[PDB]
Amino acid sequence: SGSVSSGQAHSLASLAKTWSGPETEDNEGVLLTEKLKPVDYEYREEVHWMTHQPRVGRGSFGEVHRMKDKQTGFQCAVKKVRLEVFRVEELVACAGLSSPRIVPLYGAVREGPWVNIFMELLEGGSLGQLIKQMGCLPEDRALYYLGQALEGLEYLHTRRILHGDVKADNVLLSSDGSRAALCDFGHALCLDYIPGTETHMAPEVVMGKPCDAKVDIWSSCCMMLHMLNGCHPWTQYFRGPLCLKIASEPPPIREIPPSCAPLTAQAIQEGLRKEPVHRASAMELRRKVGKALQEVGGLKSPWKGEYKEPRG
Ligand SMILES: N#Cc1cccc(-c2csc(Nc3cc(F)ccc3O)n2)c1
Repeated sequence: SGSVSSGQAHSLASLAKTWSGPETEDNEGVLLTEKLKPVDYEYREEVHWMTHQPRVGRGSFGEVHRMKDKQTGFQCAVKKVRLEVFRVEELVACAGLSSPRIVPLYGAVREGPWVNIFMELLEGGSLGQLIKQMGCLPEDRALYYLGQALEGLEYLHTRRILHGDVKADNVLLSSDGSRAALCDFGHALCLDYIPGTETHMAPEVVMGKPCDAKVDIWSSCCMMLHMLNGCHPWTQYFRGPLCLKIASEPPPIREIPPSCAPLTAQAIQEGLRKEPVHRASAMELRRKVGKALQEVGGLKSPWKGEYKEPRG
């Protein structure tokens, strides 16, 4: 027996809130696309759907896999999360939102102490995977992707939603590399913040100050440094715990490659102001990034091909 239904995002959000003892096989959830089909109110791994192939990635609180609905044959992505680490915000924050810059959820189904979150599969892979493959990305492609991420952030921030862990591993690419989109709202907050990836955390985060949407802007510029250098900020200069260094050192603008053009360096600096009051908004930074991209001649580099040496 189970209570898995087909429905809309608001219904899934209401159920998710009830997910927040002895481990059960309780099966409940809401599927948001007709391509994933409950069978007699159940939807269970190995019975109605299955994972296959190597891991597709790591996500917040759980691993991400390719999966297939056994009946429909539909392929999508799934993140499996233990119930005790599941954050409800992942299934509430984007309920009723739709943007080309946000990867759509396909639903979520609990099975005992596991929550399975379903999402559109993007064959282009993550931006993190691209950086690893290519060593690092040229300035024009980096600006192009940062701009699209910022477009997604504008959409969220106007709705008082913090993404909470903006980084290359959480930005997915279309099959031809032309479109980037934010995914993974495990650290999201509808404006207590649960910090994301240490290297990308803003000073106000490590200082335990009230966090707002500016946290995502600092993260996005750490992601920009990652694209450009091929490594996360701080890591090549510092050793152990980074929290005190983030709070105390100058913002990591020394990691901007000397080859970057003036508007590029300026944009990164504005997104990395230590005091969030002085830090650019998504709206502001997106405009600056667009001008920076125009000033280097627009997007010209092919999305793959030439390995570029990262900073050693
Ligand atoms: N498709 C795809 C793909 C490729 C590489 C990484 C990721 C990725 C990174 S975080 C991530 N989270 C996530 C994936 C889901 F399927 C459902 C909820 C999620 O939060 N996925 C997805």
